[PDB]
Amino acid sequence: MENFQKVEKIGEGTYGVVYKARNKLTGEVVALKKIRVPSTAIREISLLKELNHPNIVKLLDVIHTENKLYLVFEFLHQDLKKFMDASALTGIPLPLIKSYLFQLLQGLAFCHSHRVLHRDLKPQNLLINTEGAIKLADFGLARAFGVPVRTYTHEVVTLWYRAPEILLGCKYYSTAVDIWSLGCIFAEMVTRRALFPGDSEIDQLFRIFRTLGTPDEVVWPGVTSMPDYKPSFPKWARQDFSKVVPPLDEDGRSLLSQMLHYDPNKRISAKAALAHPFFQDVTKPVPHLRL
Ligand SMILES: CC(C)c1nc2c(OCC3CCCCC3)nc(N)nc2[nH]1
Repeated sequence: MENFQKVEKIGEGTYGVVYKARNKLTGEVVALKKIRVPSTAIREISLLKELNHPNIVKLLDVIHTENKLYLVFEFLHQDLKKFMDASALTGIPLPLIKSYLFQLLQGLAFCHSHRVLHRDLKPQNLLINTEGAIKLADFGLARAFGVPVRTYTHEVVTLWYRAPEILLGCKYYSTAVDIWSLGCIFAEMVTRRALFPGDSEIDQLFRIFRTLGTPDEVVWPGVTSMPDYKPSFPKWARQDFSKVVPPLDEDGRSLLSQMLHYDPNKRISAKAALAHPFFQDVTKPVPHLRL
């Protein structure tokens, strides 16, 4: 760690503090993360250093010293959460939403092809630069250190982007969980409001049900035998997407519906999503960032 000079506290992640830092040797400006000895974690994280892609925040270095783990990441200057908050008055223009979605799906398709999932996508871990790129941060960290209810600061970990199979207690969930989360973020970029802002697991589930309909054996074979499924769940009818994400056009609503399929086996893959007609006219606009 002596090789790094902390510039500033960026914030507090799930596992530890995140610092903006300078490498005293390379001159590099970086995101330095403190993770709150386990050899299985070392080995997992070392596999991540290999998983390199332009829409994945690069893991530069893993440093295990004194019973302590530090991850050194590529640094980006702004996150999607703050960008959305700053664009709240007129919205992010559709061509930019589409470009970001497209790039994030390329990110997922890559990781998923290597059997690596994120599990905790959220606006705060999607990072953007001045050139119009967006990148997924902290990929793979969840299978290394788990997802707690509270962070080390007791901050509440958000449920808003959590897939229904996780909430229903599936232990062996798939890459489809990341597609669900990205669908939720897509809807939020469009409407400028979170799609399912649950404040407990049941509230999260019940918000999902109220918009997409309570799932049953017709739309999701196997659903009623999931660990946390209860026959006593209220039965809500599904809303039309035209009501859920106006003014998203038919191509967008079509794609979003496939990202939000209940059955993870029906839910569109990242690769198939990249071929959806929504992306026919996709471009790469540059955002206006005040840094
Ligand atoms: C200057 C701000 C926008 C910033 N944050 C970064 C970051 O992660 C910090 C967050 C990760 C997700 C959870 C909250 C902290 N990770 C990386 N690599 N760069 C960042 N740049």
